[PDB]
Amino acid sequence: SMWKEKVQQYEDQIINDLKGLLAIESVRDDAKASEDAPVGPGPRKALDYMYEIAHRDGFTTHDVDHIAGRIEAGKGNDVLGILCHVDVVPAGDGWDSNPFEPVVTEDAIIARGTLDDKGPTIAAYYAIKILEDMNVDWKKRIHMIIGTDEESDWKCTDRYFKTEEMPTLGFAPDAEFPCIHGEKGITTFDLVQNKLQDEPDYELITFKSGERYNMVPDHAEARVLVKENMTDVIQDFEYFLEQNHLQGDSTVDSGILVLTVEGKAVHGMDPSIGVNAGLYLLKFLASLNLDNNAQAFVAFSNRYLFNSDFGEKMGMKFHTDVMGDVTTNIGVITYDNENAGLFGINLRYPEGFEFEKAMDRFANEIQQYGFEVKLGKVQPPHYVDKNDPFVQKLVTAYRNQTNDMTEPYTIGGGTYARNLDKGVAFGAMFSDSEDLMHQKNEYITKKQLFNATSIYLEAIYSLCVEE
Ligand SMILES: [Mn+2]
Ligand SMILES: [Mn+2]
Repeated sequence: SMWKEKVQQYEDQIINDLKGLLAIESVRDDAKASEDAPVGPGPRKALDYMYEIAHRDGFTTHDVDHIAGRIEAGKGNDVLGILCHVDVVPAGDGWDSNPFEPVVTEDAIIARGTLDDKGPTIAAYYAIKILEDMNVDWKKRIHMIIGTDEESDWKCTDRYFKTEEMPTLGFAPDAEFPCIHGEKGITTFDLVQNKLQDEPDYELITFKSGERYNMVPDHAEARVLVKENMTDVIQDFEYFLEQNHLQGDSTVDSGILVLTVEGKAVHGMDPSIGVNAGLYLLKFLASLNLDNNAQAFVAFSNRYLFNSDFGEKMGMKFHTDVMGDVTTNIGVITYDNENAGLFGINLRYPEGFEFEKAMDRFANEIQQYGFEVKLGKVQPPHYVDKNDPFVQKLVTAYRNQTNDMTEPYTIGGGTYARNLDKGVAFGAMFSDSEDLMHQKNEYITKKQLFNATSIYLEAIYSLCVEE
């Protein structure tokens, strides 16, 4: 097609710009937070990188407290917004490359953020640039909005939308294709414990596993104080690993037993296709004679969290043909002698699920075990009529170059789209490709990247040039 050929003509520029942006470790770090770096050095630097190539290419930019900003492209009354985030999730062990040193092979590019969300953003970016290079007659302005905190708390767009212009129409290239006109409600809360003797066979000293609500933990570590004979615990733990097909290991160190479990990290919108390292370790600890609190902590996990991806053990198993299942992820698990423990849960649900009702019932159920709920942000399900001219306008672009007649459907990602009333999430991913978002060895294919660019090219054209 006219568009695919055009794009190929930029294949090398796109790869270079992407590389640059992949090379920036824009993972949030609150220990370096500053007014200059609200969420740390990384995200800040990634934002400015977008300002650079922008400037390089002649586009005007506008920043907002170094937490988010826009790029201006078009000319006219209306403004098509395109919401990209440039922050990224941390990367764990087991990588076959440096997560933040992009590798580029014949077929793909390897690096954290290739798939979500650096790959798309830029693909989006070159759509504008290409048009502009064509000296087109813009009939609408284009605001590429870049956020730096979307993967965590929404500090980026929350601020951006207090003072800045709200686009008249917009999409986020940061879920799936071929359109995503709806998204489950996203939520996060904590299950916190309470304190409460006689020198048990084992005392749990600490437990850490998992860092982000929106990721399945692939690492878990427990520090255990053994009382008398511990060769049993080792042999047992090593059998536990084998039986469950896990990686991990054990070291006694300063007279203390360090139990470690590797798992498989996966996006939190779906934990069932991953292996929660934290939950398994706790499943294992359940077989020991432990101090009362550790025992209560472990029991809780096994009663409510373990092997319960769809909130089943929480009396929250619920489903809809339209927006799907309720999913519950345990992204954060911590415990210590003084304060522990804590379960951080990422629960998502379809329109119709009564969160508060559910959440409030569970809160009373849980009292007796000495636990309590601590709600975090709660953002409601987001729906845009598949048929809205906007959506059909984007889909047409997908269908013309893909010919996949599939209907726009509704995932549970948690994109930027719901920032706009008719906000939608438009692509990135082809049914064609491996969804390694939030996983190790994350990569994007040249094919996808380029074919995405091309579709973004025709769509943004159809939509801002052609009247
Ligand atoms: Mn994303
Ligand atoms: Mn993400």
